[PDB]
Amino acid sequence: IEVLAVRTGPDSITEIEAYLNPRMGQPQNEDFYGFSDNVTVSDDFGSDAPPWKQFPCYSTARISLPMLNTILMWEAISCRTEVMGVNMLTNVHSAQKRVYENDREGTGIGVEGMGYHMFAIGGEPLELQFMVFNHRATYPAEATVIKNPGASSQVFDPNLKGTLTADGVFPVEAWGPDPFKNENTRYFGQYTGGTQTPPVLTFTNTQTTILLDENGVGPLCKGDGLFLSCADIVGFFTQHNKKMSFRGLPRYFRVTLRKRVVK
Amino acid sequence: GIEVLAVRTGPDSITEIEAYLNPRMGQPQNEDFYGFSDNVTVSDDFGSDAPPWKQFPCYSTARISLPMLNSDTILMWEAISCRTEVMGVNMLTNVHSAQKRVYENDREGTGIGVEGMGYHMFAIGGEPLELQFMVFNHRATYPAEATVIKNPGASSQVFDPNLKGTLTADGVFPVEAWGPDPFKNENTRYFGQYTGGTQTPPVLTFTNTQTTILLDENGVGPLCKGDGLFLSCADIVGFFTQHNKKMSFRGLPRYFRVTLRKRVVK
Amino acid sequence: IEVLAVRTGPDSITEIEAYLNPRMGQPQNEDFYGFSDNVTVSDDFGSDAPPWKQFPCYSTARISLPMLNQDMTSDTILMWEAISCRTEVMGVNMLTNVHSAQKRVYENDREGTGIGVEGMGYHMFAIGGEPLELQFMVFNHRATYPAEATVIKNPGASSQVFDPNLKGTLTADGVFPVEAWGPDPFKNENTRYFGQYTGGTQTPPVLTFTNTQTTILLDENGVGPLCKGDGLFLSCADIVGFFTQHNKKMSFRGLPRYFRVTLRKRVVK
Amino acid sequence: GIEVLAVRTGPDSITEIEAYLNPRMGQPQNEDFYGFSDNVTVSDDFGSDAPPWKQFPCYSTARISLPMLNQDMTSDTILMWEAISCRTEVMGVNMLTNVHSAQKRVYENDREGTGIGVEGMGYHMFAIGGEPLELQFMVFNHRATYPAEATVIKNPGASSQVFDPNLKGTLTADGVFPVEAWGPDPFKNENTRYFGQYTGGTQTPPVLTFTNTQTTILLDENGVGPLCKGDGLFLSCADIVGFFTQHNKKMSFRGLPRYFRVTLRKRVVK
Amino acid sequence: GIEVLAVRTGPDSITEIEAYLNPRMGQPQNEDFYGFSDNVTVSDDFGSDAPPWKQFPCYSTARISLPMLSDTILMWEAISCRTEVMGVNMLTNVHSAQKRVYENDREGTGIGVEGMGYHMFAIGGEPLELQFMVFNHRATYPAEATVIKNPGASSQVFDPNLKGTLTADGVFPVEAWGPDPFKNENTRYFGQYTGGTQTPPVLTFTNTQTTILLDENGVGPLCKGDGLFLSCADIVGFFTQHNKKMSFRGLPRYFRVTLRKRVVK
Repeated sequence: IEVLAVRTGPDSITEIEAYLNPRMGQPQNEDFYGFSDNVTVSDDFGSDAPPWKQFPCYSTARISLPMLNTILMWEAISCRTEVMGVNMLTNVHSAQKRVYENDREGTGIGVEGMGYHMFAIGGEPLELQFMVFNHRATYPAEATVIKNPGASSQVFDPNLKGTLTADGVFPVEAWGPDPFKNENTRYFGQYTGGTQTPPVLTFTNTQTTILLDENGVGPLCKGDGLFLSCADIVGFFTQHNKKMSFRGLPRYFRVTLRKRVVK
Repeated sequence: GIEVLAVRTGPDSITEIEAYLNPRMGQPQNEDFYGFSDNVTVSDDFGSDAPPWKQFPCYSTARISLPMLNSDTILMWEAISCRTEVMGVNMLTNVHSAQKRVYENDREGTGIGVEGMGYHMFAIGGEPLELQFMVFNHRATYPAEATVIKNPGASSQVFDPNLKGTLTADGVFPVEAWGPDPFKNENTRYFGQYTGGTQTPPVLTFTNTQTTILLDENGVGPLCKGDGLFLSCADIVGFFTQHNKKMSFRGLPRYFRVTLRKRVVK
Repeated sequence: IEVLAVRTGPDSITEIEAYLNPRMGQPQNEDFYGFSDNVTVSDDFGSDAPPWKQFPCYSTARISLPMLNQDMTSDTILMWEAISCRTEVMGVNMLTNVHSAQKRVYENDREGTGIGVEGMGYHMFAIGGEPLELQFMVFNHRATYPAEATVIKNPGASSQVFDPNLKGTLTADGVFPVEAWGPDPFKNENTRYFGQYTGGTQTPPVLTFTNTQTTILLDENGVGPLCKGDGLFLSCADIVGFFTQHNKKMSFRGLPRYFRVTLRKRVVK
Repeated sequence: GIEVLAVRTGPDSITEIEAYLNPRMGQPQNEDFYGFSDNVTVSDDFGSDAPPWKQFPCYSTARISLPMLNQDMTSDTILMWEAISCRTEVMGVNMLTNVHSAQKRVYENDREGTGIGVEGMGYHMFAIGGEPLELQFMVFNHRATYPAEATVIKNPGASSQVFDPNLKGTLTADGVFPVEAWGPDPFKNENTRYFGQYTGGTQTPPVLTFTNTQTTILLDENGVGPLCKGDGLFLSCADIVGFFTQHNKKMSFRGLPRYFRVTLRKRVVK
Repeated sequence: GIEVLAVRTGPDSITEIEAYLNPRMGQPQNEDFYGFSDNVTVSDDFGSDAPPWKQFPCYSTARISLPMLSDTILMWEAISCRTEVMGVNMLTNVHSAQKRVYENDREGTGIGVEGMGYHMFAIGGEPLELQFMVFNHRATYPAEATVIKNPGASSQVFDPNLKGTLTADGVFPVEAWGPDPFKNENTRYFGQYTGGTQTPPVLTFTNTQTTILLDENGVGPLCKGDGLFLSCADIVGFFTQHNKKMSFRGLPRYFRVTLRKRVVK
């Protein structure tokens, strides 16, 4: 896109607020919303078939911007974003394996293990690279993936591309952001592994991310659409009988946009 | 929000207040375990989960009265900067008071001390902290003494836009049930750190040399409605483990130093 | 103190160097200097009486600065003002010792290195023109501290959190328990303090040392600590961790602290 | 050393290249365990130590051909591609959220819990230069007999367990210089920038970040980037994420591919 | 000390040296365990504590001869440096004869090097000035080591009498000697320590990091007798055999110093 001047005047700036609820695998408006189902493990790579509801998927939404029509596009210049409900992890009473399980004593162990925190702000869908731990994993039909993807899918294969077009069906473990594309998206990711890792979460309303590139240009919203994506896996919930499910948290978006003149 | 005009300069245009918030870990004031929760019990499942009063921490808050003031134009107090410290970090050097020993089998070694989660949040606002209700388990039956949303529904396990409140009382809002609402709180600044686990090493810092600016992007700080400065916090430091392995929350008090100035407004 | 003009030039700046040895509890000029006695633990909060030598105390010293004033009746006087400092934990090298009478990594097999010094880190220093102002605060109020220690007696349940009546000044070396006193943020206008706690009984000590790092001691107005009666007050506590013997007994280990303070002459009322 | 003169400015004075290096963790490409090493085996003593090919990881490298700039290579001065900045990301971090693919479970005794996922050492290094990455030979155990497929210094002295000034190399091929045997040589590499992090442990959880907003400047203290000789940009990296642990407790290295974006400008020289 | 006047800015006014220090973990040069200590034994008590020679590491040091050089003399002033720990790559070895993760099932990778980091380096115009300090003042150090004999109880903390200078390579025990902060006016020094026996080692390497050696008066270490003085200790962690015997492993350090001609006195 050929980028001309920032068009100033009244109603040249707009703010949107939005939230993505996590898609950890268990369904909406049932007792385990925000959790996955209990994780099963295969005996080998050949027979690996992870059941639906046992693994997280990316959350995404298209935010409709004020109607506009050289033309004007909305340009996203800055954002605030927050993981919400971090306060809930101070819960060590709700059906958790205890610190001293043998002695039937102590607090629950809380949420612990893997953390995966990622968000993207763009003017088109987030662009994805298929990459999996085990290529022979058979994903369920509810999921969007590349079927029979081959051994090369265990690392970077330039043919195995996609775009984040549906909320709660692109498995986190089978798709990542594509650094060969996403010129019109900003993406940010942090992974900390383990199964006994303590989660580390910060929250403040005073931190701003600038979305402008090296040329001072932000994501440009094609079709007057602003695209938000995340995954916010906090760790595992561990029950008394040692069963383990993913726990995730919702994510808050504030985005500021100004009118940009473009060819 | 409020239409903000010029900063008023002149004699006694600046004020400084100091305050503290004692923690509300669960056990009463004036009794032997003030600073602690009662011993934490754990339900078998989500469906019969009733955390009794005193076994969980609540938020601390206080309204500080500012000097009285007063047209198309009134003055308000504008919080421009602050200092805050967790106080009593020093007491965690205690490894002799009735603790699980690091070699309990052998009855030897120091106490294990306070270990486990840290939840450290504070808020400085010109009105009560606006809260988002969110719980690990929506079927948790909270006790009569706590302020919660009743029958929250399954969507309270994540974000649900209907489930709001305001931190209007000390020692009664369960930390596990309420968080700062990022869709509101334009007139409050809040800051928060969580580190999880149960045997996690606690890490506290303290110094009288650190200032946090409260001014937003347009250099407007929180403006104190009705001449009130609203201070909120929670300062879970970790868990205390008795000899017989029962575990309780331990908290510490927070100090606040807030510098305010007169601002002209509609 | 009405603060006026700084003095400039070559004669206007002085450096003092000092050290504080740790007060971990075992007496100086004995085999266990640097250490506490082996820690014992109470059965409950009520019968808690931590014996002398089994817990650390603050280190403190008043340094006497050049007396600047020939006459102290004049309308103004020179005061020393601390503008910058360097501080190092000394003896970090010693913690590479994994041979000296330490529970071994595989003690069941009587094999492997000593586990070395692990556990609680507590490192704070204060530089001020007057004693460090303290807030009394204890884990358990019913702990009866030994006669050798300076504490608030029968402090009450409120002393387990913030009580505004329970105040103090660090007025002596090796007697104010770390576990009962911390710096009071409601005071210390004339003092700068910094601390960090890292707990957890298996936690590895993390220590850095360099002669290249300065800490500026000027406040928001450009004013350093003003040394009242020509006194520079240095305070610290450096609990490195715990020494674990073969019989699983455990004592605090401390390290000494180096201080370099740069002072200039400040005119005052 | 090259005698460097003025920088060219304006639209045509800039070029950008995107590239990737896939890991060389030991197992062959186009087979079921590409991205992994073979199950690791451990020797009884230093003397008999002989790591089977596929069981240890090797460096990745590629030469990027840049547009040829000079019509007459006999000129007083000529143009050179000068690398001024890069972005690099580890790709496929996402896949580490897999705890169902045949991993030792956290409660193995009870056939319960998730997998333990990838755990343990991280070795993350990247290098960018106008000529191949220059290497120092240094090994844990000098008596290690490396297989024919690998490039090593043979019968290295006991001196090769520390710094020996004679034991030099160049990263001249992909997937054959073993990470455990070669490292960047700080006595050389004037024309390359390299960056590396080692995090040990066997239960150490991996910590990776990914963003398209992070730029590394490659200019030196005099404002000079790597100058690309024969119009070649050399990219080198190792990205050992940690170990995969099967049910039967056998462990292999898991690797991830690296993305490179390099911004270059025209520099006058000679 | 030295009264320093101006910087002679001319041609061949700036020089550069590169050097390495190999580590002195205890095992001799030109034998199979170069880079390691011998297997560490532990005393039963403080009063019967004698670390056998080779079981503990010593400081590395060397003097670099600089190009050779009245009411004012010229001196070499060190202005900037680079240092890297080398051979971090070797720590990806988990196959060389070490305790396995699952020793009871004879399975898994070697546990690799774990435990304590002690990384320091000093750059100066004279030998590094040392403070004696020991965990146990009653430890009996072998004849090969340079220590203060019968140091007394105050050597367990700071005693202003217990001074030394790092005058030799591989004989000053790390656990006995530290950089003296009451001296080293003409030396810059830098240390980090992480303790423990199972600690995950953390090492970074790059050739893009410069340290500025100048003081608050923009004066660098001045090289007396045209000698540049390098010192370090680089303990990475502990190597564990199948039989649970442990030894220190160290790594060599790279130095690059830029010096300029200073007029003095």
